[PDB]
Parts: sequence; structure tokens; C-alpha cells
Amino acid sequence: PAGSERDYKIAFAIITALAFLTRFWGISHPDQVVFDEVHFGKFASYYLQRTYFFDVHPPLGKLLFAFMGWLVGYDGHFHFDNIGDPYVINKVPYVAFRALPAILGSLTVSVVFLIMWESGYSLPACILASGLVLLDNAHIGQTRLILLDATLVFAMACSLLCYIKFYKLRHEPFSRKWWKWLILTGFALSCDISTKYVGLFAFITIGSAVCIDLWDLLNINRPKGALTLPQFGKHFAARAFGLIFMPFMFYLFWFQVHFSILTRSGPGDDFMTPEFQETLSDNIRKVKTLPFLRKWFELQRSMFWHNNQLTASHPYASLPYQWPFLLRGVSFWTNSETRQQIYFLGNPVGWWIASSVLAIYVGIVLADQFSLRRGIDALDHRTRSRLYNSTGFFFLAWATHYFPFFVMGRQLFLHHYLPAHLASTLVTGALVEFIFSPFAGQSLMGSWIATAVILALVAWSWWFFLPLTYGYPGMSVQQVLRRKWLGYDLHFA
Amino acid sequence: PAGSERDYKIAFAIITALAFLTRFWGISHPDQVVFDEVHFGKFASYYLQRTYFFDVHPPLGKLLFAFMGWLVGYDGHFHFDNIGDPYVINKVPYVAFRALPAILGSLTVSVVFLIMWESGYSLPACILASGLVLLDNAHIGQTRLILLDATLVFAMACSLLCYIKFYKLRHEPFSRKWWKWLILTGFALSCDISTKYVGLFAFITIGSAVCIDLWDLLNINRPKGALTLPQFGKHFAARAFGLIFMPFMFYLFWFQVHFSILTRSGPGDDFMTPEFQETLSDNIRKVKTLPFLRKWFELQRSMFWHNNQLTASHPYASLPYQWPFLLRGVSFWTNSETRQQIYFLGNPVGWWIASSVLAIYVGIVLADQFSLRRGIDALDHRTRSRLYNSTGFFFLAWATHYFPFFVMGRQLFLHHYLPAHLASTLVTGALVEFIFSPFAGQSLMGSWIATAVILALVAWSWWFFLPLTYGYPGMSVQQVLRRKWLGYDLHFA
Ligand SMILES: CC/C(C)=C\CC/C(C)=C\CC/C(C)=C\CC/C(C)=C\CC/C(C)=C/CC[C@H](C)CCOP(=O)(O)O[C@@H]1O[C@H](CO)[C@@H](O)[C@H](O)[C@@H]1O
Ligand SMILES: CC/C(C)=C\CC/C(C)=C\CC/C(C)=C\CC/C(C)=C\CC/C(C)=C/CC[C@H](C)CCOP(=O)(O)O[C@@H]1O[C@H](CO)[C@@H](O)[C@H](O)[C@@H]1O
Ligand SMILES: CC/C(C)=C\CC/C(C)=C\CC/C(C)=C\CC/C(C)=C\CC/C(C)=C\CC/C(C)=C\CC/C(C)=C/CC[C@H](C)CCOP(=O)(O)O
Ligand SMILES: CC/C(C)=C\CC/C(C)=C\CC/C(C)=C\CC/C(C)=C\CC/C(C)=C\CC/C(C)=C\CC/C(C)=C/CC[C@H](C)CCOP(=O)(O)O
Repeated sequence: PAGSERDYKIAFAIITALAFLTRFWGISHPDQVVFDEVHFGKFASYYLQRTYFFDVHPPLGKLLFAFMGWLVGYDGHFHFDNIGDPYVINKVPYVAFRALPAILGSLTVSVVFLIMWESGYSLPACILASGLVLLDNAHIGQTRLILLDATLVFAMACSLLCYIKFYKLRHEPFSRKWWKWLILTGFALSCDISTKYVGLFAFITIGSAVCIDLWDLLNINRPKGALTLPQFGKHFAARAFGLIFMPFMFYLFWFQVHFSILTRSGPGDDFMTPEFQETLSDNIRKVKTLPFLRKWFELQRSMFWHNNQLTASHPYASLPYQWPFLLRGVSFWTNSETRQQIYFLGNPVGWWIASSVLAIYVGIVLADQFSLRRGIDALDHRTRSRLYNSTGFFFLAWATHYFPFFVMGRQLFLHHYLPAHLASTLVTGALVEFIFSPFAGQSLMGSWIATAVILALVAWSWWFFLPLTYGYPGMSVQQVLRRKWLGYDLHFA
Repeated sequence: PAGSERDYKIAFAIITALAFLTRFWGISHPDQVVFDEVHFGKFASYYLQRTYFFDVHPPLGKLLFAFMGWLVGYDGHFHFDNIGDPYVINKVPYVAFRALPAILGSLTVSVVFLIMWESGYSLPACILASGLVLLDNAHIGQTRLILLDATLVFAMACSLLCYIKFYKLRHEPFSRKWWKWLILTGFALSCDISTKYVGLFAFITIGSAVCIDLWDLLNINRPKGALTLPQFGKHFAARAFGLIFMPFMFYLFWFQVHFSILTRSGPGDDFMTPEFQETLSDNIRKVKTLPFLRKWFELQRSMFWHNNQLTASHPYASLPYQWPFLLRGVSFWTNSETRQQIYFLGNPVGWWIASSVLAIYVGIVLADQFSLRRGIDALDHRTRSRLYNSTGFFFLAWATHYFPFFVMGRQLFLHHYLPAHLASTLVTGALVEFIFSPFAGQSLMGSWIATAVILALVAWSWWFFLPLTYGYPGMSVQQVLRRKWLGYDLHFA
């Protein structure tokens, strides 16, 4: 083919259209309460009736679900109670609830394409990364239900894109665009941490990327001039204000909204001290008013303590070492009359290729450093910097979203690897531009064939496991056997 | 005072004498089976009657206990069964069993002094490190029982000393002394890993110290000449042979001894496949012979699998974050008639000072690097290199023996921090030579007063908690209250 801005735009539009198609196709088929739709639907409904409740997660995801429900006009009283009850016979708009994660997943694919486009890679690399995210069964299966992991993944991708936009403005510090993208990176990180607490890992990524930059900004002998200590102080203050203080303010604002919406007694009042019982205006009596900081501190301590002790066992808990190569998958919902399972797992071909390319990138960096120690360059200036500045950045994200799961010893599931795997899909694309590289990009035919073959193979693998992702077509017993690759408990054999 | 080789020798002799005094004083007082003397005494006895058994730990520690028992001549049939039965009314030499860990603890204090002496520090620094190890209640309490953690700590200290000896010979590579100390470092690491599997962490330390060295040996532009690739290949081959292959050979040799000693049926035969039942010569019948590698592989796989699933709950399991500052301690043995407890905990003053000095060293390194980035040296060549080569090495050991406990999520106890705390006692001494430094060592009076004050305070703290370490003097209820500093469950209040 060829390469031009028009081709970039055409590819981006097609990728976004196919993302919206795949995430929304058959979104209402399970039409029943599924693996963890129970809790989050309960909390979204409690938001709608303004009755107070208690949860261990930060509120923003359930606020988004409640906003989607409120937009339709549903208030109702169908607070979910058990896995396996029909939504349609209860006059509840579950499709409206499920449309938000689908929109966020489609926007996640678009943001992946935007990250690869903004970093400066060629069209085949952006297409490959966006297609690996597009044709992934785990991302599709997570953006299908009432689950707040899609919001987490979208916020992490948005933070990566915002920081890439901001870093390219390093030549015009303290300008309007500079401050705008700094604040936007902070806001994306704030949303990421206000969805789930594991979003803190994104703060590590953008943290590390900042620190290195600050180190580069602290060198007294650097090619781009030198900064006096007050100027570096201004830079550090700007980073701290835009990346630490604004995220905390947005987090606090989301709890302020949570407290303002909930002004009625409900299930979860007893977790608070009697003054908080007094301030809920127990209805369906006198009510007091407390300062916001006191209520926030009490709720935060209680939430941390309950997350420290209130753990419910699940048979499909996984360990971090099983994630990058898909050694085991989780099952969400199944009924025996139609022989339909919704067993949640990634795309085995895509995940294996992405992890293998992670290993190849590690080996390439090691070989380049070893050759440099001998005094051999072997890399152009442009191809070195990118491989350490852009691709390395992506490899940073993966690491910062994968390794911290070994330190945590509570229950973890495969979907916890969805953010990190996202970054894995980026380096892959970069490494296809790298090894098959002859603005110099004449005869991208090599990378074009590489990405075409890899994406066709991943597409075949996604087509193979598509029923298990959707659960619409009832599959025969021998067809269930064909999906038993690495010991997947499909329980229909 | 003054400084000279005679003063070094006098201090070393006094430190060793006091170590042997403190570790052996009242060694037979508990005169009863205690917290984990059960299992290890059982296995040492089974070694003595040559009856086969199964354990999850590598055999070397129980081989040492069985050798100590065999030296006296005891064979008997007193395989331990429950916590809290009298040794003396059963004609068993428990004092002989307990003398080995006491000897190893005294030698550990001596080896700490030797490490500080060989590295080049002044007398007050060596005295401070050796005294912090000497006046530590946790090290004393671990080298008191039939427990194989003292062997682990002694082997780690010996590996550190052996590698310091070897590295000083870097100017005469491939000589007899060079190879001798390389093999000795490998053998010390082999003993460390053949006692308990956590000894692998020492392989990290000496691993890292080697890697940096190899990096320095790989630089094509380095002050001390340049090595062609074959010469660096010879260096890497020597490191791999002395640090990887010899340790594995010694580990295999210890299993060979274990298999040769055990040629009778016993408790633990059923964990093996029927061929291994056939090779045990079931007595108290035909017996076959298997190749050693097959038996070793079967036993190793079974041991790993049982350690992966066979966990027994304990009420005093701790987490790594509680260790450096002694937030909680474990109780081993107690009887209510004499009001005697043997609650195991470190020396709070010594541990707090050691951890605080770890933090101070981190801050000092950070400040030095930050000042260097501005282009300010602020450190002499001699004082820089030491702080990064010797003291840093010690800080490496601590890290490599502490952080890997967060990755592991099984049950961990406070004694697991005994190796790492050892390295913490080294940096402390170094930092007392560092900050109070005016061969230039005129007027060490500052460091002399510093170490005198710190060691007097630690000695008072050790005297305060000495009954809880020994359990000989029955303490009153109000005296139990005085030891309730950071919430220690003494259960005699
Ligand atoms: C086990 C260890 C292993 C295997 C791997 C370790 C991980 C590794 C390798 C690295 C860790 C991560 C690293 C190093 C950095 C992450 C954070 C950083 C530094 C940045 C954040 C990412 C981020 C937005 C990077 C921005 C990159 C954008 C696309 C650059 C825009 O083009 P741009 O003009 O600057 O290119 C060049 O600009 C030069 C100007 O000077 C010029 O000279 C050249 O001609 C050329 O124009
Ligand atoms: C969060 C991060 C923080 C806070 C800390 C990070 C950890 C840090 C700071 C460091 C990590 C560990 C490091 C850097 C190294 C560990 C392993 C290494 C390199 C060695 C193993 C330890 C080890 C046996 C070191 C041996 C040191 C012996 C005592 C040196 C003997 O005296 P010697 O003549 O060589 O001194 C000088 O020899 C020069 C010759 O050139 C000469 O010029 C000088 O005049 C002067 O005679
Ligand atoms: C001086 C700075 C330097 C050197 C350089 C500049 C660095 C820079 C400019 C930016 C990044 C700075 C860095 C490295 C960190 C900053 C983030 C931080 C510590 C705070 C800011 C984040 C916030 C706005 C709110 C944090 C919420 C609070 C209050 C607590 C959370 C507790 C968490 C998150 C517990 C994680 C486990 C979780 C329980 C598992 C369950 O999991 P789940 O809920 O999913 O089931
Ligand atoms: C190429 C090399 C480079 C780059 C540079 C040169 C590096 C160099 C020269 C030296 C060091 C090399 C390094 C970094 C590692 C080498 C060690 C290694 C992996 C093997 C050698 C060690 C052996 C002789 C035997 C190992 C026993 C075996 C077979 C398995 C054990 C399993 C372990 C240990 C499981 C740890 C958890 C434990 C279960 C907790 C329970 O705990 P507990 O039992 O206490 O209750």
C-alpha cells in the first residue's frame, strides 16, 4: 500500500467502526445477571434511589453506571439479589447499563490507535496495536457486562496518550498547551484511581516517566542548556501540582458527589459511627450535617479496613504468573438447557504473540546495551532514541501494571491483567516497525506483510473463541473439546 | 583509645569470648521440647536410626544435628511427638543438639567482626557491628534451640566474608588464592541453600555483586586496561563454575549422603512411588537399587509439591513490613507454674537503630547523587568508593534478603528477617565510621563515643529483655507490663 495522513485517517475510522461493531454486537444476549453484575448493579440502583450503602471500591465507576441509568429515566426498585435472574421480566434497562463499558472499550481501541499515531510510528504499527486490542476476546468480554474494569483500562490508555501529548510539548514549557495537557494527564490518572484502587499502578507509570524526565532536567551538563535550581523547582512544582494534587482534588470531588447523592438510610449505614447514622436522614427524625473532610476520612478508613479483611472466596482466582500466557480462564455465566457458556479468557494467539514480543524487546535492549559496552553502536540515533523513549515507555507501562501484582497477596483474577496486556499490544506494534525497517520509511512492504499475517492469525483465533466470548450459539460437545487448549475448565465436555 | 592490629586482635578475641558466653549461658534451661524442636529433632533421630522419612527442607541442617547426636553416641528411640515433654526424663542429649546452633551463632558474631575488619573499616565500626549482632536477643534466641535458621545466618555471613576476600584478589586473577576463595564462596552459598530454600536469596546478593563486577569487566573503555572477548569469557566461565556449578554439586552431594544414610523403612515412605518403596529395604523382603539422579529428581519434585500445598497454620505468622521495626514477636514456649516465657523477639533498640541507619544511608546516597548531578563532588575519592563499594554492598545484602519476602505469599515469621537484619548491622557500623570521620583516621574519638553510646544503650535494652529471651527468672506481672512496648502478646499480664 502507501502511507499518508489520509490513509491514517481512513484506518482510524475503520478501526473505530469495527471496535464499536465488535463491542456492541449481541450486547443483550446473556440477558441475565452475570458473574459480578450483582454488586455493581446493586450499587448503581442504590445511587438511583439515593439510599446510602457501603462499598470497598472508589465510587466513580458506580457513578457512571448510575448516570447511564438516570439518563434513560429508570429509577425502579430492582436491586439485584442473585446471579441468574432475568432482567427483561423485571422492567430494568440492563442494555443501557452495559452500553457504557462498550462505549469505553471502543474508545479504548481508538485511543490505542491514537497513542501509536501520536508517538510517530508508521501505519502498519498503529494498525497492528489497535487490531490486537480490537481482536482480543478478553477486552471484548470485559466491556460487555456491568463491570468497572473497562473504565480502568480506558482511563489508563487515556493517561498514556495524555502524557505522550504533554511530553512532546517539552520544548515550550509553561505554555497553555503545556499546562492543559499536564492537567489532562492528572485528570485521566484521577479517573483511573477513582475507578479501582489498582489504578494506582498507572500513577507508577506516569510517575517513573516523570522521574526520568526530571533527572534529565536536573543534569547540570545537558545538551539543551542548563536549568538553575529555581527553574527546576518550578518544573518539579508544576509536575507535583498537575500529577499529585489535582488527582487528589478530583478523587475528593467524586466522594463529595457520592456523599451528596446519598442522603437516605440504606444497607450500609451500620458500618459508620452513630453520628453518620444521624446525618443520613433515615427515611424509607432529625438529621445533622458534618464537614465533608470528616465524613470522607471515616469512610476511607472504613473502606480500607473492610478491604483488608472482608474477602469472599472465588473458585477462579488466578496468580500473576498465569496471566501473560493465558494458562487458565474464568467462567462468568452458563445455562445447561441451551449449552451456552461465557467463559472469560483472552485471545490465546494475540496474548502469546504480545508476550513473546515483550521477551524479544527485552533481548533486543540487552543486546544493544552489551554491544554498546564493547563500544559498538549498531543503531541509528533516531532508531535508538525511539526504542528507548517511545517503545521503552510502553514496556514501562506493562511492567508497572504487572509486577506490582506479585507484591499484593489477595485474590486476583485474569481481568486484572487487562491494563498491562494493553501496553503489551503497543510494544508489539513498535517491534514490527523496528525489525522490519529498511521519516525514512521506503518499502514498508515488510512490515505490511508482517502485520497482515499476524492480524489474520489473531483474527482466526478470535473467530475460534468468539462463541465462548458471547455465548449466543450453542456449541456441540466435540466443539467444546477443540477449545481445551491449555486446560480450560469449560465443564461442557 | 587507639588503633593497631594488636587492638584489633584483642577486640576480636573479647567479642568472640562474649559471643560464646551469651549463646551458651543457660542453654539447657527450657529442658523441654519447644516451638519447632519437634520436627527437626524427629528428623535428626530418624537419621540416627537410618529409617527413611520425608521433609520439605533440604537435608543439610538435619544432617548437622544428626552428626552432633552421633558424636555423643546417642541412638535411642525418642522420636519427639508433642511440644512440652521433658528431655531429661527420656535419656536424650538435647544439650548436644542445641550446642551446634550456639557454636554457629558465636561464629556468626566472629564472622561479622571479620567482615568489618577485612573490608578496611576502623576498630569502632567493626566493634559496633559485632556488638549489635552480639547484643541481639533474636539472634541469641534463634541459636538456642533445635532450629536450622542459625546455620542459614552463619552460612550467609560466611558467603559475604568469602566474597569480600575473593574480590580483594581481583588484581591477581586465576591464581591459587583467587580460585580458592571463589570455590569457598560457592561452598558457603551451597551450604546456605542446602539448609533452607530461602538461602537462595544469598545467591541473589553474590549474584548482583558478580554482575556489577562483570559489567565493570566488560567495559571496553575502563581505566585498568581492556579485556578481549575471550578473556571476559574466561572470567564469566570461572564465575559460573565457582558460583553456580559447584553449589549445585555440593547440594547434590548432600542429597547423596541423605539417601545413603536412609536405607530402612520409616514414616515418609508412602510419599514415593512403589519403586522407591522397593529400594528402602523395608525392615523394622527384596531391595532394589536405583540411580541417584532418578531418586533425587523424584524426591525434589515431591518436596516442591508438598511445600506448595502442605502448609500448617500458625497463630504468630508475620508479614515482611513488620520485621525491620519489630512490630510483633512470636512465642515459643511457656509454662504457667513458674511464670516463665521464652517470647522470641529482637532487640528493639538495636533493630530500630539499624533500620534508621539504613534509612539514613539511603538518604546519604540520594543526596550525594543529587549533588553530583549539579556537578558538585562533596566526597573524597576514598570516601566515595567505600560508601558505594563496601557499605553499598552491605546495603545490597539487606535488600536482597528482605524484599524477596514480599513476592512470596506463604507463611513467614520474624526469624526469616534474621539474615537481612545481619546486613543491617553492618551498614550501621559503616555509617558510624562515615559521618564521624574527620588510612587517615586521626582522632577517632568521635566514632569511639558514638559506638560506645549506641552499644551501651543497646546493652541496656538487651538486659531489659533478657529474661524473655531465656525464661529462667520468673518475672512478676508488673514486670511483664513493662515489656509491652509495641503490643507484644506476652499473655502473662
Ligand atoms: C530489564 C530491562 C529492560 C529489558 C528494559 C528496561 C526499560 C527501558 C529500555 C526503558 C525504560 C523507559 C524509558 C527510558 C523512558 C520512559 C519515559 C521517557 C524518557 C519519555 C516518556 C515517553 C514519551 C512520551 C516519549 C516521547 C517520544 C516522542 C514520540 C518524540 C517525538 O519526536 P522527537 O523529535 O523528540 O525525536 C527525536 O528528538 C531528539 C531531540 O533531541 C532529536 O535529536 C532526534 O533527532 C529526534 O528528532
Ligand atoms: C535506593 C537505592 C539506594 C539508596 C542504594 C543503592 C545501593 C548502592 C548505593 C549500591 C549497590 C551495590 C554496589 C555499587 C556494589 C556491590 C558489589 C561491588 C562493586 C563490590 C562487592 C563488595 C566488595 C567486596 C568490595 C571490596 C572493597 C574493598 C574493601 C576495597 C579494598 O581497598 P581498595 O584498595 O580497593 O580501595 C580503593 O581501590 C581503588 C582502586 O582503583 C583505588 O583507586 C582507591 O584509592 C582505593 O585504594
Ligand atoms: C516526590 C515525587 C517524585 C519523586 C516524583 C514526582 C512523581 C509524580 C509527579 C507523580 C506520581 C507520584 C507517585 C509515584 C505516587 C503518587 C500516588 C499517591 C501515593 C497518591 C496520589 C493518588 C491519589 C490522588 C489518591 C490515592 C488514594 C488513597 C488515599 C489511597 C490508595 C490506596 C491504594 C491505591 C492501595 C492499593 C492496593 C489496593 C488496596 C488493592 C485493591 O485492588 P482493587 O480495588 O482493584 O480490587
Ligand atoms: C547467567 C548468570 C549471570 C547473568 C550472572 C552470573 C551470576 C552468578 C555467577 C551467580 C548467581 C546466579 C543467580 C542469580 C542465581 C543462581 C541460583 C539458582 C537459580 C540455582 C543455583 C542454586 C542451587 C545450587 C540449587 C537450587 C535449588 C533448587 C533446585 C531449587 C530451589 C527452589 C527455591 C530456592 C525456591 C525458593 C522459595 C522457597 C520454596 C520458599 C520456602 O522457604 P523455606 O524452605 O525457608 O521455608
